[PDB]
Amino acid sequence: AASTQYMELNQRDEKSPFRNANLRKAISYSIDRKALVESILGDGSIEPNGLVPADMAKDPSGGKDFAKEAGSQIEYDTKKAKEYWEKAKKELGISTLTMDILSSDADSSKKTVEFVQGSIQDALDGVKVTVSPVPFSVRLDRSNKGDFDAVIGGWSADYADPSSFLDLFASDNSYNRGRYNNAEFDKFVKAASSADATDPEKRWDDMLNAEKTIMGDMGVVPLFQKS
Ligand code: NA
Repeated sequence: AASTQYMELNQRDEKSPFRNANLRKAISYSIDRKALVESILGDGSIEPNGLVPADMAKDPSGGKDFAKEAGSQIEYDTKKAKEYWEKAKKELGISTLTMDILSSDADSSKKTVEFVQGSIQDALDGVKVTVSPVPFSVRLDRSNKGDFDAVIGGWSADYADPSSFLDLFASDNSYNRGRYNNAEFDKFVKAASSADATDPEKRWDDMLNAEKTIMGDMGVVPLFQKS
């Protein structure tokens, strides 16, 4: 029953600013997840280790948690947010960014999106962020068709397997709304999900590598876990 709430970034277009890993990292660095969960939400949500929830899956040989083994590459640091945005500006050849965050119009979702919008906008000089809270069928439709810059959503695990989360971000998965496309991520996540993944220790290592890959280039921006 563990869930991760995350923000997908639209990477569909070759020239999308969100295809720049330093921008995706600058966005993640600008959000104080501790404040979000403790002051804004206060509803049992916790800081996200990464994409796959903590305290959900155990190593197939010993008793080790997937999230602990993977480690965390999620940090809050606005000095780093600024530095990474400077790098992104140079790489992308841009001076400015205006981005919309599509979200649920649910009460907690509105408070989350407001906090995320303020955090990014405030930290990054030259970035303006708007928000579009909408009902479920609209969010779903726009997410599929790529009518968004960022979109907040999440995933809940029917069974406690890390691939339930990781499979979503394969380049060819329909749940990959931002069309994240990392060849190594695909390599790892498919190697795990294959019918020819009959060695559980290799499968575990493939899934760990998938988590570390998507967190390493911040292909999606996890916001919190609610387990
Ligand atoms: Na700004």
